[PDB]
Amino acid sequence: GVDLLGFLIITLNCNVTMVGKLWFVLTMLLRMLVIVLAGRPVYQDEQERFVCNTLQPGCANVCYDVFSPVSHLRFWLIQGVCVLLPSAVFSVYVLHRGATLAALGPGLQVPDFSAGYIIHLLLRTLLEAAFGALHYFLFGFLAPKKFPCTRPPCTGVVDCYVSRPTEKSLLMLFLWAVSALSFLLGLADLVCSLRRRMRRRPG
Amino acid sequence: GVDLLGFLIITLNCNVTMVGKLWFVLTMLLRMLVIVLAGRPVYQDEQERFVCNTLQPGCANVCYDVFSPVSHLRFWLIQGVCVLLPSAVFSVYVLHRGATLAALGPGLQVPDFSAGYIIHLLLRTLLEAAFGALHYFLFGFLAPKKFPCTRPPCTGVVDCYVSRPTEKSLLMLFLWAVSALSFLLGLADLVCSLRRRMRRRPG
Amino acid sequence: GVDLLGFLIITLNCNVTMVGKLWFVLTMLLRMLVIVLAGRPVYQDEQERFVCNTLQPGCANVCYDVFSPVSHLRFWLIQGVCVLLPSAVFSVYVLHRGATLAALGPGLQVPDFSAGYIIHLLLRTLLEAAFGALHYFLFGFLAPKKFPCTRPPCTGVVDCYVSRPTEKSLLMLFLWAVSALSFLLGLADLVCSLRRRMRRRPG
Amino acid sequence: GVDLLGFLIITLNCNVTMVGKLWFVLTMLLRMLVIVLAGRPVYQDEQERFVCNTLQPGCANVCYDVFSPVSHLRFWLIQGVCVLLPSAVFSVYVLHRGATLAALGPGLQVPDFSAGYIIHLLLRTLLEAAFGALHYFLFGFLAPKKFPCTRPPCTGVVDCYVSRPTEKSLLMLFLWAVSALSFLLGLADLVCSLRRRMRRRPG
Amino acid sequence: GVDLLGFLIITLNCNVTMVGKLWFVLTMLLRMLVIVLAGRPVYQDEQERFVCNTLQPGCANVCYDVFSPVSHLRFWLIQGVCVLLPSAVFSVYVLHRGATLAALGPGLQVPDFSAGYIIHLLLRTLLEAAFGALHYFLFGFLAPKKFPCTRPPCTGVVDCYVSRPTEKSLLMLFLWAVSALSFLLGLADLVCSLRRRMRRRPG
Amino acid sequence: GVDLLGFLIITLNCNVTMVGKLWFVLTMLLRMLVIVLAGRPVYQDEQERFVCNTLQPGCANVCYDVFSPVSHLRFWLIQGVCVLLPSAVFSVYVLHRGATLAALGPGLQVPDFSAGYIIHLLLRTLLEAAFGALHYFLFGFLAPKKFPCTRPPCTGVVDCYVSRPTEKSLLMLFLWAVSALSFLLGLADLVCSLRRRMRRRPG
Amino acid sequence: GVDLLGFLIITLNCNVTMVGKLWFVLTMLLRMLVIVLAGRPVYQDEQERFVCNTLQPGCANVCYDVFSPVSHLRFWLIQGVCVLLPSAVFSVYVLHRGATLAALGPGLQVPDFSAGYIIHLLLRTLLEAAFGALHYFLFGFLAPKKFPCTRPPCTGVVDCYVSRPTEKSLLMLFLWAVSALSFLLGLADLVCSLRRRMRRRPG
Amino acid sequence: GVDLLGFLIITLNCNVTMVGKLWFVLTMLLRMLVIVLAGRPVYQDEQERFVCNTLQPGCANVCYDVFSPVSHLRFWLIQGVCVLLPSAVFSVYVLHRGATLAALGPGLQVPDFSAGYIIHLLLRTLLEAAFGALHYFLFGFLAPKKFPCTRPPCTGVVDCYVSRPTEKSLLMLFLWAVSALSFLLGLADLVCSLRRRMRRRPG
Amino acid sequence: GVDLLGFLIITLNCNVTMVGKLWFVLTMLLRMLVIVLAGRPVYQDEQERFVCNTLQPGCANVCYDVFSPVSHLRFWLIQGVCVLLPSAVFSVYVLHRGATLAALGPGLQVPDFSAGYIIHLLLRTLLEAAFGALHYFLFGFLAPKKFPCTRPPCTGVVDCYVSRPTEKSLLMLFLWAVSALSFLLGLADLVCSLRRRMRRRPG
Amino acid sequence: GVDLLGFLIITLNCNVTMVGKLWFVLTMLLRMLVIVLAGRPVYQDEQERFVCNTLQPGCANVCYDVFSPVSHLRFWLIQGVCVLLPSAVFSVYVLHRGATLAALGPGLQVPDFSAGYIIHLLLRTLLEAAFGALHYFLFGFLAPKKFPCTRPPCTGVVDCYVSRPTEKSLLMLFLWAVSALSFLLGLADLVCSLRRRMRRRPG
Repeated sequence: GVDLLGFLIITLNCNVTMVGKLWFVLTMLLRMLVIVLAGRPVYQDEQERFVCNTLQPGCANVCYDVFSPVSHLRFWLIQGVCVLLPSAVFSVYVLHRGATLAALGPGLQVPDFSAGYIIHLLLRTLLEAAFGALHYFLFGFLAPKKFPCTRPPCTGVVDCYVSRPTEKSLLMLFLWAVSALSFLLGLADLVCSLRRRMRRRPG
Repeated sequence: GVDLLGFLIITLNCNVTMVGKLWFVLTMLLRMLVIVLAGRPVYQDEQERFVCNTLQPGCANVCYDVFSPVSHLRFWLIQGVCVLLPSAVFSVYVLHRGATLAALGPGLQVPDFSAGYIIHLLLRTLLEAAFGALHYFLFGFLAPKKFPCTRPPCTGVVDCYVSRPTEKSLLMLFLWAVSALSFLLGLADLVCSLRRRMRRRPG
Repeated sequence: GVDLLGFLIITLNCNVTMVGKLWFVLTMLLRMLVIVLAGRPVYQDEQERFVCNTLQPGCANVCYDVFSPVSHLRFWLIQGVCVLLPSAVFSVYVLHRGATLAALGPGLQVPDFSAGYIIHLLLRTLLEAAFGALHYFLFGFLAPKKFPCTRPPCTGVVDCYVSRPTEKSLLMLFLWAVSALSFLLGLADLVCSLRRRMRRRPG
Repeated sequence: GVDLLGFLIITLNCNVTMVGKLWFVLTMLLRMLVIVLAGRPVYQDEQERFVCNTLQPGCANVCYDVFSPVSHLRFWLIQGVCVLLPSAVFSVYVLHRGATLAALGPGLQVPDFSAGYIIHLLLRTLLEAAFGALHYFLFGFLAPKKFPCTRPPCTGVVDCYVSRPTEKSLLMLFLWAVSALSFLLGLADLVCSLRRRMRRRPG
Repeated sequence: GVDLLGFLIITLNCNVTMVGKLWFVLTMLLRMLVIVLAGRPVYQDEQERFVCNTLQPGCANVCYDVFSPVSHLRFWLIQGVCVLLPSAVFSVYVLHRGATLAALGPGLQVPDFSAGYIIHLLLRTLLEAAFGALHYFLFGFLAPKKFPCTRPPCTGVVDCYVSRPTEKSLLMLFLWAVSALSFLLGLADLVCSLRRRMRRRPG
Repeated sequence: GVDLLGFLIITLNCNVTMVGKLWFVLTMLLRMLVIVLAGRPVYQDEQERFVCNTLQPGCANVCYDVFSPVSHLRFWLIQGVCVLLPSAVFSVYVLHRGATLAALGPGLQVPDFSAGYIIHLLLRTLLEAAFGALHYFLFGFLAPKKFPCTRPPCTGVVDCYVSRPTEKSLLMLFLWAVSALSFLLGLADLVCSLRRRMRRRPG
Repeated sequence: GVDLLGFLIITLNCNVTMVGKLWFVLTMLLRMLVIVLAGRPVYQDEQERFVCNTLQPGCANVCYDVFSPVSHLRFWLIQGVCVLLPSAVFSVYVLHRGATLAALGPGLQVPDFSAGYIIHLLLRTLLEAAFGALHYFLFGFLAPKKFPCTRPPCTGVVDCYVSRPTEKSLLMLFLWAVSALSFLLGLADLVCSLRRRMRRRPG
Repeated sequence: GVDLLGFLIITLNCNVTMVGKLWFVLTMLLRMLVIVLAGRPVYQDEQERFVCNTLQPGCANVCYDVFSPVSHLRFWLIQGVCVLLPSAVFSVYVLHRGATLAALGPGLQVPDFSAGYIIHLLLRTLLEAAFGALHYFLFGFLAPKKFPCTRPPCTGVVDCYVSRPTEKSLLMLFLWAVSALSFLLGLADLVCSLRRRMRRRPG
Repeated sequence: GVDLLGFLIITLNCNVTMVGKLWFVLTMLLRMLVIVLAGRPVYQDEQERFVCNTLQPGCANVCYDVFSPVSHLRFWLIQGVCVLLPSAVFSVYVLHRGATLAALGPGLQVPDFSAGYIIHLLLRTLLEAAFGALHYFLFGFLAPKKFPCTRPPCTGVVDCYVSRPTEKSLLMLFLWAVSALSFLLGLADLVCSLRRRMRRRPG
Repeated sequence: GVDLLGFLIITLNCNVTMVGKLWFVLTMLLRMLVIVLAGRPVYQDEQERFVCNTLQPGCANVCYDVFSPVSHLRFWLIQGVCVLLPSAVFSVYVLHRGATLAALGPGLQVPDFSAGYIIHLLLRTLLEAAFGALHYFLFGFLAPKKFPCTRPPCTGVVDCYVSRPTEKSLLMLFLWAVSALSFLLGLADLVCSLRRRMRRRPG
């Protein structure tokens, strides 16, 4: 006889490639940790110290609301969460199918979930291009230092100053590089899994 | 002989359907995580930057206390916590009953807790309609931008400005869509479990 | 032969009743989670926006130090932590005794720690009445809206305004109801365990 | 045949006494949790609301930098983290030695790491007296309410007010009592282990 | 027959030395915990209480943006996260290779991953010297107390005061000592593993 | 022989009636003295303490410039000066003609300038009705206490408060009564001089 | 022959008694000069430095408008100007009658205007009692130091401070004494002129 | 015999024409009195209420100094004083010559100072055209309402508001009309004196 | 025959000595003119710019009221007015007696009012010593620069600064010297008039 | 017979030259009038609008007290008053001597006070050079625009701005020119009187 906690691990550590195993480590310690630990402190006083040259109440609220409809900390969070989602559905499906197969019963006999891996890789790859295009079209590459605001109740043209315009642009480049490097890790894995699956098919 | 840590998972991963396994994954990574990580920073300076057009001390406190008796961040937290509660009582009951059955002893012999799943699904479904109706009757769909306040000690009619009226209304739509999508996942599982239980009953 | 990771669970899931397993689930998802996630944001600007009608430096500090000697957020935290303490000593004792009994060796033979459960239930029950009485005698049921302060260096009688006097009183009722409901869960379990232990004793 | 996940627990739950098992439970839920959850909110506006009687820029920074060179929140953190360190080295050593002994192979045969427990107890005991003496010589027992400051660029003698001088002194007593109670738990365990080891040694 | 949850630990607990096991304990409880728990509160009001001697709006933002282009809290976080990265790739590689070796099958037969440990140690050692040199060339050893700023729109020379210049310099020394002590732990392990590998090679 | 300083006085003290002599005394000690000594102090802080409910620079100047285009202190001065002008031309003409008549030479022989007195009385009488009508149509009878102002750059409707609205209205009544009483003094003199001149004309 | 510039002086210097000549000197250098030179500077910042304990605009105006409806500087000026008026009508009547009597012609022959002096003295005496009674009933004897104000838009009871409450009360006593001393100078002259006129009348 | 206080008046009231006697009366009661009594109160807070849109000290001083180098109240004073000067030298010369002629002694014999009157009229006429041209080239006809200021230390372009821009422009027209009317009074007198002097010269 | 306007001047310019004629010229152009023209501008902002180190309303009023109960500008005015009073009573008495003596009639016959001059000189001399002693005992010789104030509602000891402490002390010396010089002018005249009157008295 | 009011003028208008009569006219209408009417308004806010770059109370008073120990308005007043003093003593002496000479009695017989005119001219000339030298050594020719101040309690070097630095320097030039022109009028009169007196002296 054999146990079952073990068999539940060989099945999971036989359908994930080494590249996909290292992608999971790289894009959760350098991507999901920097956003939480180093992103929140930087973007805490974005409105508190967004200083405008006015004294009329309500002008600084309207000017900041026009300046940044949606912050890019929230955009980073949503983009990073929605990429880890295809990797959880497949993990839950593998555990649901593998543990429901040993209950009935019959040099192991690990099932082959290789067709369900290429689809998840394709969806994950397609989910990064759209979020990269939206990121480029929404925020650009570097943060500005000044903002002209003319909305009421402000009279004339008011000038407002952005807080921390340099460090915020230094974190943008780091996150852009991390995302670009992680995008090619799923492209070097798909073109290998596809090339391997057809090879192991005599006919 | 066989172990019983594998038996304690096969029992649990035989009473939960694939739809129910997928609902658990979706409504904790896109619902319970966005509320904590992305909801708290947005609603931090709701009173600090709630600027009113007055100079008399105590008017800004009174006006804000009438503007928002209960914030919708707390409402989101309470609504999301009370939906995961029926899913924990059933999980604890399954573990209490399963491990108390192998102690006495006698191609497995997994117990069938299918009657205790429909009831938990019904309670969970009924707990969402009430919280949706209350949400619609309390906060609406979009956030306002201005507030007229006439309570004492303010003299006349004072105007106050809401902080971040646009991003707050963008997060409401995302959470509304997530809740609406999760409500139909428990409705597509109940009408399948009920239809399956009667099928597997010759008489 | 049999394992011991399994034997270490039946020993633990044979000395805890269903009511005691359900109390553990309820009073950490609705009590220890609301305090941490929904209590900290509410009580963050209690002194920052405790506005008094004065201009002399140091009057607002003195007045606030007399208004609230100890906050009830810390009271809630200490009261909730000290109730989970009797449940941890018993858990650690059960694991210490159970794993030291299978080392020597000889239809299982699970030990009976039923006498050590009633004592922990009694201590837990006695620890709630004292904290309820202290809570009633210290903070009451609802939060006030204004405070008169006459301490030096303030001249005359100064009036100060409490921040968020309505939502703070709405959370008080929720926590009071949760505590009252959890107090009767340990009373319906003790009067059942005591009545069962004497029944299973012919003589 | 037998497993070795259980064998890795008998070894660990045979070298730690009951007093040492309950010390870990007590001085982690009442010491490391109150510091994190109840200490951070109290000491968040120590400088923001350290109000001095001056209008010259830079005087309030200089006065506060002389009032508190190092805060006692960080002192509590460092003192509590350096006491849990001897308990982790011994735990890692026990697992390193135990799992390297069953690989070679030969009513169990649990190894006896009793000599490596008294040394860790002695180091832990010696690490508390020094931190208690430093705590007494640095911060005293109660928090003050006022501070006289004469450093430049302030002219004359300025008076500054401490924020929350009462609650801060109420938390000090609780933490002092917790530390004093935990110090005698390691003294009642050492004088028992030493007395037991010599007893089980005929010669 | 034998399990494989046990075989998955000896494989991991036979390729890591005692020095490497104690290094992991040391520079994660005294390095990654002090940065998070004790570093964030200190560096929270670095810009809020960076007081400059001016009244023109926008001067305090410009002066602070030149004072600190990048904070050293973020530098500490990035430096500490990039050193734990080589230790995770090796860990995941060991688990990927070990569990893929028992599936095929044939006094244990644990594989020897001793060659893949020296390279990871070398990379980890090389990653510390660069970050130490950059730390020296960027921030120095102690924090200043004043800053002269002449950038527009400020007129003349303005003087600004740094918040908490003493405690910030006390945490610098603690972290410098921790890093210096951890650097020699990987140097005492490499020159031992290298000297041992050649010894166990007759030819 | 006789002198001519004396003859220069009988000529002047024979063409002015008793009513016209008392009018000069009354409307120079109660009219031209109250305006200078009691009017200037009252109207000194009319703009300095004209408080509006706004904080935007330039709104208080614009609102005051529309509230009072021309002050009534200046109106009182101009009206009181232009009434004393007809009385000076006649006085200078009498002295020019009288001293140019005794140079050539021949119970005195005082010349009769009775025709040149009725014309000056008529002009003086006609100069009061126009200034009374203008005063009634411009300022009214009493001073207001509040002013609504909506001119730019003020946003919305602003309320401004008039300084000393009661005493300013108490001086208005005194000056109105003085002017009304002085107007009938020139009407009781003209209808007497006209009735006397025709009587002393047999033919 | 004789001149008439001289005859115009004996006529005036034979109808005014020594007491009446001295009264004009006294209550014109110590009464009409102290009011102008020493009264205006004291009452210049009566409203500018009338400090009230409020921040709402418009409260300090309405409070001062109720504190002092009419100032006593204006009252002093009006009272002092209305007493010198009876002394000017008699003076101009004497010159009008005297210069119109020498034109027609016949040890001088100065006319006797003794009957027209008693009536002017009586009117002057009667004009002082009324203004003394009004002064007593309006302003009292000493100036206050504080004022309670409850008029809207002020909230609650506000306390305001009077500027220069001591010097203003020192000038009041000086002016009261001057007026009281001047009142008895016209009473010692009337009871002498009346007693002399009847004496020089044999029949 | 005759006196000479009279002879000193016939001499003076025989060399001044009726037009010249009337000009003297008009341009000191409507010109020299309005400037002093009505011009000083208007131009008292020209700098106090010259509000600029800036917060940097020293900008409001330089902006006002550039706005008005020399005020037109001082210009009015100097222009009006320098026109009365030619009328005083001639008056002093007539008195010096007339009283030095009767000392030596011989139907009066009044001297003829007609040649010294045309020259003074010519100088007075020439002194008005230059001051009118300078007034036109310096201040214009109406007062502005706003001023743009860019001098250092002000940053950018600042806008400042003029106090009382309407009443100040109403006084300008009154003074311009008075000056224009007085200029033609000296032109209607010169062309008459010149035409009369040549007529009374047979040869 | 002779006139009596001249006779009214011989009488007055025969009872006043040359020293008494020059005293009137000196102590009216250098004493009564400097006080009015140069004293009022200096003492105009004595309270407006009496800056105290406090922020509580009402403290600066009571502190200034205690500082200067009576100003020395008013003291100078009252002291200088009360010295010119004895010189006016004698002047009015001389004109009253001289014009009443020529009416009755009989190398002139000027009356001798020499006994009424020594008495007025004695009273004037006695009126200066008292005012000098009071001036010395009240204000001293030089003005202070700082004032400590502890009256309520001020808390502690407040420091206030006097405006223009140097120029005010420069005017004090000038006025002291003028008064001291004028005091000896009336002493050099009395000891000469007394010595002359007894000489012109044979018996 | 002759009068004496006429004799009192020829005596006075025979000892004053035409140049001396013209100097009197010029240096009271262009010197004593511009100082009073045009000098007081300019120097009214010299301290109110003397803006320094500081916030510490008491620094602006100390800095202004060192900037201008004595103002030049008071210097102008004192210098102009002390020059008219020699012209009043001579005038009073001429009237004292002339009216005391006709009382005793004997083509007039006017006395010759020519020796007492040169002495007064010499004293007046000598009183101008000293005040010109002091004026040059004290204030210079033009007014500054900025002032550096380092006196305590000001910290560092403070910059202060002078109010109206341009118009104040324009009035200085006008007054300098007036004084310089008036100084040569007394020099062209003395060198003529001295040359004439010696001519009219045969021996």
